[PDB]
Amino acid sequence: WCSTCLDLACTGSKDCYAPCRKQTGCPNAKCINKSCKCYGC
Repeated sequence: WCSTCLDLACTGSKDCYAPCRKQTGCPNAKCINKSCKCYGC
């Protein structure tokens, strides 16, 4: 899990890549719904 994750509402998909990696294991995400949603992992 990423600790540096509060609300990255389109702070940058490439920015959320790291959090998403640290969250799911897969650094593939996009900011939608006002959140960086991961494509699953």
